[PDB]
Amino acid sequence: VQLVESGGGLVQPGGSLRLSCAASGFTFRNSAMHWVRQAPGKGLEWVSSIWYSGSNTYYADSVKGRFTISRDNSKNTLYLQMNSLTACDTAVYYCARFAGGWGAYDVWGQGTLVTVSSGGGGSDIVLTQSPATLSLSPGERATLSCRASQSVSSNYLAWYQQKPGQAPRLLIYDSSSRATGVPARFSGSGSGTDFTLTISSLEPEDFAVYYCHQYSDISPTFGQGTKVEIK
Amino acid sequence: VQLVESGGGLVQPGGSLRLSCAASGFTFRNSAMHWVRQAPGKGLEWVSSIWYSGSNTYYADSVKGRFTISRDNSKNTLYLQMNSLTACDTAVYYCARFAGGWGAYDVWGQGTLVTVSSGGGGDIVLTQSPATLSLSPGERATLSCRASQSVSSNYLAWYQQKPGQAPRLLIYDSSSRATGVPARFSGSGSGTDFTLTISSLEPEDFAVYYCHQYSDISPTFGQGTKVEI
Repeated sequence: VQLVESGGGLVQPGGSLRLSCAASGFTFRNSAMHWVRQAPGKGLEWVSSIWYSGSNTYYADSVKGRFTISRDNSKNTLYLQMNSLTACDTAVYYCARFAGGWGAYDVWGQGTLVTVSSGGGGSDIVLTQSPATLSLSPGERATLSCRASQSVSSNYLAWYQQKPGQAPRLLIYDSSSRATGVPARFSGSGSGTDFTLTISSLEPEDFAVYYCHQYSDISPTFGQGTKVEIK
Repeated sequence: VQLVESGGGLVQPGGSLRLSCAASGFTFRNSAMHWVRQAPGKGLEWVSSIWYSGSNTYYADSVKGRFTISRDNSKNTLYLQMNSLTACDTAVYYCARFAGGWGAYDVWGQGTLVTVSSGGGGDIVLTQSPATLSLSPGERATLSCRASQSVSSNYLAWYQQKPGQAPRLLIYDSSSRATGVPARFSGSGSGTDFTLTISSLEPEDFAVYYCHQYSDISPTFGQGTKVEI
């Protein structure tokens, strides 16, 4: 009693793959068959199901409208056609027989890794911001930090303010240049991998989420933000 | 000097939307124009860029091959064609002028929310606890799975997953111990509250354990409990 899985691999975004699952040791034509996936370091996630007949296909929202489940009962084979692949599809995909009240997922394929990426073997510049949250009162000085995983060419680092429900607003660019109209209490500094945004004296309108942003290469990245809230 | 955005909204998985961004107050035809997005509760993420004829358009892997950035310079308008949309595209999308060393993103559109979902206004959420268990051999492990709604027919299963292997069925129908599973594993519970007990732990029991409800047409899993020896 087994499910012999095949397919998968590393594919460019937008691409297509077909997974296969050849069944033996049970009455395939009498069995509902499902796909389940598991993103790296994450939990099991249902993907798709098909009735013994080939009718009544169902799909999780993560794949609906892009993936197609099908079966060939005369070949005891289940398929998952994956189209328009995107980075968030990256995961180990398992086929499974669904026995319902007579066994849940009682037969599993061994799984195959699908990775959707156009990336080289290197890594992007990761920006870490500290602290995650600042509880301050108006009048106090706030010092925000942005730490880059590697050096930032030309000091191409910018800071943005974002209030709830509003677009980001440029504060500082080139690590230290104040954007037009920005009050003088906003000052940025640093070079290389360590950068700092300073608000000399907080006003009530300064409470917001602040983002750092590096634009030194073709893969611009952002920090995850620092929230300045009233204490 | 402004960017006036349009489009967005709620769309079914696999569908398509076009966003647009109409610029005024600067020589748009020569500008480098980007799209940037923000998932709900998350941070900013660059999406796509386009600049003069003679340079490449660029896309992040999150959208490459599905989305198309374009411009109609005679209309001073930037576009984002979003095809085969998926749940992980849900986000507020901003257009922005990129000025590089002269200002990074110095002009932003006001943003528009794109939500990709087939759901109604209500899914059974399974919450496992503890997240982590550290025990020694011979001890007994008690694992818990709480459901946000009653699990019809007690159609609840438990799986064992060892590192790098496929899940293994332990328990189904809340208490049925699967063929070949040792009697020290036992499932109990009913309705919204289920328990997995593991007696006389072995080193081989080191694994992650997931619960699973299959009481409806939208099966869901718990996030798992890791038990180490």
